Amino acid sequence: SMQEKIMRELHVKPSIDPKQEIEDRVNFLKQYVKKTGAKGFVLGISGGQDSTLAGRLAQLAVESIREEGGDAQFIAVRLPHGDDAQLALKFIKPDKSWKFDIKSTVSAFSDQYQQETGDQLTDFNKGNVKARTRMIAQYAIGGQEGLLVLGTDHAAEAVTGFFTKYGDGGADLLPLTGLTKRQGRTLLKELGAPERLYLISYDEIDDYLEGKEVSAKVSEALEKRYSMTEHKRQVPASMFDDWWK
Amino acid sequence: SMQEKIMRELHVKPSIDPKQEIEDRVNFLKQYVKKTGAKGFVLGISGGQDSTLAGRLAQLAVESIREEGGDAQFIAVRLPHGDDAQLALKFIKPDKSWKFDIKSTVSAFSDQYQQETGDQLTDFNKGNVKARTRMIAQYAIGGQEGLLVLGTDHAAEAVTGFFTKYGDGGADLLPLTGLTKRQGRTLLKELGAPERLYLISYDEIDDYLEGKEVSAKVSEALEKRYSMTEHKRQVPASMFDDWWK
Ligand SMILES: Nc1ncnc2c1ncn2[C@@H]1O[C@H](COP(=O)(O)OP(=O)(O)OC[C@@H]2O[C@@H]([n+]3cccc(C(=O)O)c3)[C@H](O)[C@H]2O)[C@@H](O)[C@H]1O
Ligand SMILES: Nc1ncnc2c1ncn2[C@@H]1O[C@H](COP(=O)(O)OP(=O)(O)OC[C@H]2O[C@@H]([n+]3cccc(C(=O)O)c3)[C@H](O)[C@H]2O)[C@@H](O)[C@H]1O
Repeated sequence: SMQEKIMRELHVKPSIDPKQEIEDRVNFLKQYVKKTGAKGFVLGISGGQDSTLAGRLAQLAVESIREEGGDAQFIAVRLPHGDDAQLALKFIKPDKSWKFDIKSTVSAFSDQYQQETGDQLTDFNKGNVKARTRMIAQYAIGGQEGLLVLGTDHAAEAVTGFFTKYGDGGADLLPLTGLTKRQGRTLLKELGAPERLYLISYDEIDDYLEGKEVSAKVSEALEKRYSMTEHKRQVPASMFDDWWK
Repeated sequence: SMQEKIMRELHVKPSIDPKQEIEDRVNFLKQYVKKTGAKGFVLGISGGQDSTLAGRLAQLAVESIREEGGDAQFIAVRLPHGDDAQLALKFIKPDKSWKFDIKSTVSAFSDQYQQETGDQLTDFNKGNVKARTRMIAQYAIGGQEGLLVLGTDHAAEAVTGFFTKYGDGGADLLPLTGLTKRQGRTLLKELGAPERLYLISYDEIDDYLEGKEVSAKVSEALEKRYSMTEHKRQVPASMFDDWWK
């Protein structure tokens, strides 16, 4: 069963206890940060469900450590290129709120590309340049502050390879691993998040991930997109690896 | 033995056959391309040993693909920030030779940094932005031209994690994996490279990786640095990973 193997590899459960998932995940963040000796975390907050869930979990993790007598801080940054993000910040309530506007770095790069090359960066290619500029901003803040960069990647986002390689894919740790989009909505409700924040088909993708009976149409499409994106789920390939064969 | 253990995880051979090494690496490049249906490669050339070896190997792979009736090309890019790179291009003889100056993109980033945070990026942190900016440059080109981005990482720098995480460490495939510094120099000599292009120390780092006997001070320093940089050789950390605990 390819569905069983994928389900296994991405760490998806068929059923979850949301309260215990919140606990398990906050504990992972605490634990990783005490192990490494880092000062806390930094995460880009966009207004979307994922970064909202991931940011609230990081504020809870940082607060528990300070309660045990340690030093930890959480920096939430807004990364615009020139309302829900603000709603997300009122809910998360981070220790610090920053902002870094990526419009001038992206422009400078575009102009240079045309100047040097003789071509315009296509929408799709400039789209990835923005995702990668935001990575650099998060790593520059973490670098300056002694913090770890959180990633908002999860299962439904992992099966489809739906993220920019080294853009939002470039992170130090990932608290939402193994969760589906629907399971991620459950946690948010448990956390008492405003509904506006958590509200083939994505719900179809969650069904397959949760081991539910799906249509071969969907199954086959999913299993091919997966093998097609394995490279984004591994470290750069060498002749000593086999997954790409 | 940790010397033995690291040597194996990094794929180093105590003894190599130079000509066979070349053929194996050219064959890896050819084989990856065929499986994925890529059009070719792109790599930043700097004048140093590593980019010079990786680049000469890409060119031979690409010339060999076409002689079999295939479609492939290699673009070598100069990535200045404001003599040997020229000598290198003269030796590699790549299909296409481009250039992208990263100074304006970096100054745009640093300027907005100070403007946003009040503080200025440390020289060290500005240097990691430059490395990450060269990855965006290469990835924009591979995206616009439909090419895979080559990486220069090899065993002599993986042990020390002597690279920028998502900067020069961000690549699609790595043809120099498992080679030590002097071993790479030996490949360049087989290929007939001009001597100026290749002319803890590296000798001690290489002796350790090649399994030669070295002083306790060397093993202690390398094994410590190796442990603290494991995150650079692994996929982002999650609660289902044991390597970090
Ligand atoms: N098989 C192969 N082996 C090794 N490397 C391979 C490769 N195939 C492509 N590549 C490389 O990977 C590339 C394509 O990947 P990438 O640059 O990521 O680009 P791409 O697949 O074009 O996807 C970037 C994006 O992911 C989505 N996105 C981005 C950011 C966030 C979210 C979200 O939902 O949060 C979604 C979206 O559809 C889009 O804007 C290449 O140009 C290439 O150099
Ligand atoms: N334990 C941990 N678990 C998960 N993630 C962790 C972490 N420890 C650090 N990190 C993270 O990774 C970071 C450090 O990695 P990174 O950003 O690469 O930075 P860092 O290791 O300081 O790299 C700067 C450099 O890499 C080297 N480099 C780069 C380019 C060229 C050359 C040259 O000399 O020509 C050398 C060299 O040692 C140096 O100049 C942190 O800011 C943090 O975000």
